[PDB]
This record gives sequence, C-alpha cells and structure tokens, in this order.
Amino acid sequence: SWTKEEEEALLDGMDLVKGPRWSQILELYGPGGKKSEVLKYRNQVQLKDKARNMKLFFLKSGQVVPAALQCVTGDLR
Repeated sequence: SWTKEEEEALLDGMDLVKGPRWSQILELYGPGGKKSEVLKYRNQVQLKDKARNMKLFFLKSGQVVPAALQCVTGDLR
C-alpha cells in the first residue's frame, strides 16, 4: 500500500499541476475552438480572472459553487 514518500509525491505533483488547464478550454471555445469560438477574444489570464470572480459570486451569494470552480483556489480578489 501507499508509502509516505508516495503520498508526499502525489500531493506535491498535484500542487505543481493544479488549477484548470486554461489552454484546453480555449481549444474547445477559443479561436478555431472545437465546440465554438465564443471565448476567442479571452486570453488565459482573462479566463482565470473571470473564473475567480464567478467563484466569488457564488460564495458571496450563498449559492453552491459548481464543481469545476472548486479547482480555482487562493485569493479571489
């Protein structure tokens, strides 16, 4: 079963690769996106800043946070 070294590696790797893959959202919805191009004018920083504001809106209003927004962590200001 799992060793302490393995558990520290998992937590460490998860930390290093955490946060949504913003470029993959733009593969679906950005310029030439596979589903549409509706997000094509948004760069990855704009996607991340909007996601933080959306999570903060759900929290502020006492609404359930959509599962994917729970991946957005840290300072939302």
